[PDB]
Amino acid sequence: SNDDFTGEDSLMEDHLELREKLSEDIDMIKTSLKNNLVCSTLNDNEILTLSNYMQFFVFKSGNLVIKQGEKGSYFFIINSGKFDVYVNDKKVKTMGKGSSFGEAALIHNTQRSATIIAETDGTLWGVQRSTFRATLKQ
Ligand SMILES: Nc1nc2c(ncn2[C@@H]2O[C@@H]3COP(=O)(O)O[C@H]3[C@H]2O)c(=O)[nH]1
Repeated sequence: SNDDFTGEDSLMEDHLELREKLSEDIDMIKTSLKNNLVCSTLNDNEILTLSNYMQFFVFKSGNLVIKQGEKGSYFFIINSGKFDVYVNDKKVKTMGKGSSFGEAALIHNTQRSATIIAETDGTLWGVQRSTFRATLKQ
């Protein structure tokens, strides 16, 4: 019970903003999914399904998105802003709009392998693990 509201589902819920997707949002989600090295083999219907279940998440500078060693619950596409990747406390890259992340824990069914921080204010499209894994499990 002490652990019920710790974890990605609780954290991301706190960053959710209800939003109608605009044409440019749909377009960018589709191109970004064609660009993830796990989703590059998805067909257009699989992409459309993922896109339908994407939600909008808003972050301020220095907010944590993913923490290395935790259970993963989401796959993300960067919509705006800059997100840094840290592997064992060393920053390995900075990602911007169109990049995606969070697939590895979900595919391998393992802990998050890096920490991702909003370096600037930024926004993400995120889909829950259930939909993501189901789309790949075929
Ligand atoms: N481990 C690792 N993850 C990275 C790297 N660059 C981007 N990532 C992403 O950071 C994510 C952290 O959560 P996941 O392990 O689910 O998936 C990881 C990748 O999508 C990298 O160089 N190493």
